[PDB]
Amino acid sequence: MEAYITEMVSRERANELEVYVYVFPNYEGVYHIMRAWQRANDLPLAYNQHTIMAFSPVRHMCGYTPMETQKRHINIDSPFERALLERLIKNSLIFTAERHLHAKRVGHALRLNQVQQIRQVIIYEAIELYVNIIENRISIGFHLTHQFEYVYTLQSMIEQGKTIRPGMRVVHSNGRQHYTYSTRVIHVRTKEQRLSYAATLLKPLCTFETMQPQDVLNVSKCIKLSASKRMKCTYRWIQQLRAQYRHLTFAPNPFTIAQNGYKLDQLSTPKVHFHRDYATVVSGMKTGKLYKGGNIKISVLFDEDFYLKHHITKKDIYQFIAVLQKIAIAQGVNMTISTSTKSITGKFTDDFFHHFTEEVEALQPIFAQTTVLAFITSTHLSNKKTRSYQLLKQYFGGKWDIASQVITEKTIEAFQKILHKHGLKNFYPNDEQHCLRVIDVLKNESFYYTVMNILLGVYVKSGIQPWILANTTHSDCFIGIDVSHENGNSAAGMMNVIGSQGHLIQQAPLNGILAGEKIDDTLLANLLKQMIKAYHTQFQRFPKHITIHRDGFWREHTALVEKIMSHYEITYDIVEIIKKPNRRMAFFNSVDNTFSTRQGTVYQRGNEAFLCATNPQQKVGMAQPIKIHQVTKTLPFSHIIEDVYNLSFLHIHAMNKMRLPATIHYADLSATAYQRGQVMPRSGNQTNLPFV
DNA sequence: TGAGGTAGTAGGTTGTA
DNA sequence: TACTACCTC
DNA sequence: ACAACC
Ligand SMILES: [Mn+2]
Ligand SMILES: [Mn+2]
Ligand SMILES: [Mn+2]
Repeated sequence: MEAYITEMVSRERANELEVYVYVFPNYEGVYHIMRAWQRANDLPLAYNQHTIMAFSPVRHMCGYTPMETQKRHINIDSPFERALLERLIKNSLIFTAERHLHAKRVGHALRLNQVQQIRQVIIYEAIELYVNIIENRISIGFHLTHQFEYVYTLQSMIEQGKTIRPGMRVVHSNGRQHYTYSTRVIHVRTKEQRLSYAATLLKPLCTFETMQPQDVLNVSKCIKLSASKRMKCTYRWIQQLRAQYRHLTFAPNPFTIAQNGYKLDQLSTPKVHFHRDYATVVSGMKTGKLYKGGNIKISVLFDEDFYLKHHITKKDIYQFIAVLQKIAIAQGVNMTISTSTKSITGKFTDDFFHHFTEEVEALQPIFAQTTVLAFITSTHLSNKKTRSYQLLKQYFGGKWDIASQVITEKTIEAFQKILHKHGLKNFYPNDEQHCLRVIDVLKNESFYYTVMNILLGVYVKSGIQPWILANTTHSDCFIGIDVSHENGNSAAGMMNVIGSQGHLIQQAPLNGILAGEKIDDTLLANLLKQMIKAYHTQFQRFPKHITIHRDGFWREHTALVEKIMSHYEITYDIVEIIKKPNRRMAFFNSVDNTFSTRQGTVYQRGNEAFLCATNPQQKVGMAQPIKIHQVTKTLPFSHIIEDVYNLSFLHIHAMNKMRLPATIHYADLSATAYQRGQVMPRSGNQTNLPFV
């Protein structure tokens, strides 16, 4: 089974290419000159600032006189010339595709051909091409995708009855770029600026939000392809394009990693520690005790809409809570229902949810020092007049710092449907020999994952660590850093993982609200110092090595990190982790002519790597790789990749496996929760994951 | 909002000898 | 970044 | 204005 990558490398070196350079006397530069020359000459071109490069001499110059004309090679030491050559190569490839393959440069990709006609919806195939220069080598990477469009214009709505709403979403496509806003006049508006059209070019926007039902079910099946179909469709078109290109030459089979310079490494799943060593997380959860148990006080918030709008009684809620309790304690966690929620009977009605802002602040002393189990209906959580979820989370997190887990009516409806199927409606509150039977019949259903995710959320919101890593890692400390953007505001998500096995997963007790996307020196210094102090408190000794995991590209001051770290004589490393690298990985089996994917596979070339961390099903899609980049030199790169892979098995908030490591996956949530004002700092030395 | 996966859509900011 | 849809456990 | 992440 060969290992394939969605890239190729040329035989010609970067400096072995003969090009023409034109130099003319603001980054717009000579864009108009480019446009004039290419409309008059029918040639692939490119510019950069004030310099134009082409593969062939330009004859019709439209009365333009450059300063210097040269026919030379590229200078590798100049990034400017490398960028210009990459642009020229990309333009040449697009030119060849457009002429010889009937491809349209629509949006950011190349529209190729329509594959499905799903009841007045067209799905096209599109491809994205990327050209890079990696140490005198020219690499071309590509990525297949899809596009949506309706076959009917607003003129069709003008005729054949029915009208158009004033706030309707319409897109006008000129071929290269599209704007989103009887031959009647139209008044579309992309912004405060007003615009008008002929109502015969504008078409409705095709998005999953605006699609009618019984169409999303079919358009989704055509974009979620198997690995084999996706890779074969990519490679067939790439070979067809290569059959026409002449500027570069490639091997007959350039899609293997051997022809690209990558190395193959296979990683193995770790072991987790509940009370002994377990092969998998789910087995330990099913038949094991937690790593660090304790006591939880739980309070119940119940709304009357479960009874007025549905056939759900408070006794059903308390029997569900009793079942949840019986599932616990068997794992070593003791939960007790607080009795303080007894003088507010019937307080949560529709008027309460309509006047939440004014009726709140009388509920602090009854829900204090507990974890709230919220049983609000979906409509009240989602309705724009009420917005129960936003207000609940905002108040309870950013005002009183009380954890809360929300359960809607669909979960209880499914639980009662399971009970109906098994025909078991005995009293599950204060009556044993029935909760045990309910638990036994639950283990054979898929609702076990739901109830266990609910319990794990409650646990990590209360301060219980369910499991750790059985084996040690190559680094002591870990830090995850992320920044979120909403409405011109920014917030930073920062996490602490203390210990080699992840003995303590926690967030930094720092204020994440920042002005302008700039993590200042004071914040970074405070984060590093608090990480060191927390590790020293936990282990009575200073750490040896600290790893920094960054989401996206590292833009912070790298000199401050070394200045802080050399003071304490502690080594460090900085790693950039890129989700969505726009590449794909697969194994080709020539016996069956099929592509497959194996979790834990590493492609490494230099200080950059690709990692496979998921095993999605055939109808879910294809695994997305992760790009890992090392900025420092302290540790071997293989150890860093191993740490990144092993740290993603610490998804202590859910049974289902996540793709990214714990640091970044939780820093993202922390930043998002700080953006919406749903969390406030808390000082302590226990597990704290209020966002979950 | 039980949780996670993957795959479409539209905008926003960084940095560029 | 943000949103939406589906499937899986 | 192109490019890469958001
Ligand atoms: Mn980010
Ligand atoms: Mn994020
Ligand atoms: Mn949650």
